[PDB]
Amino acid sequence: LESALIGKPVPKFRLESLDNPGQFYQADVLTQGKPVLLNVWATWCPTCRAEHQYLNQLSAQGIRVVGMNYKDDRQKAISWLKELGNPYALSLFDGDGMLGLDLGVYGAAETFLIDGNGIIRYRHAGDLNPRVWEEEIKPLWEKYSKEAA
Repeated sequence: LESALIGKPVPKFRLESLDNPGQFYQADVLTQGKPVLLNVWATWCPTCRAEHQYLNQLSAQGIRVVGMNYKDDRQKAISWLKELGNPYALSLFDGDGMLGLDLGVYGAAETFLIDGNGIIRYRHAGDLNPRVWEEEIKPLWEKYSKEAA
């Protein structure tokens, strides 16, 4: 559904890396100077596995994706990435769902488009498929990719 975060900066946070125990990241990691997709997922989310293959494809095309493991189990999450492939430039462990709370997600299966300056530009509640990418996100991704080049 709608998001009140459109046009606003990413919420402050300090989360641990999923595959790098003890390494912590903050909102600055989402200000890469280039647009980035923030994908919320979990091993218990059916739509998440479905869309995973498509994420691998976009990632292989240069689309920068940051993964946010939501209220999940690190081992299952890591095992999941080792089996299906890892498309994420970085993986954050939102074990308590605190970042998810500030982001206002309705659950797993959610993607946010963030511009080079860390501003949330779009929120898609649902699985990411070619239709959604083509018609709804791609046009924005291209705009902010150019307005950063």
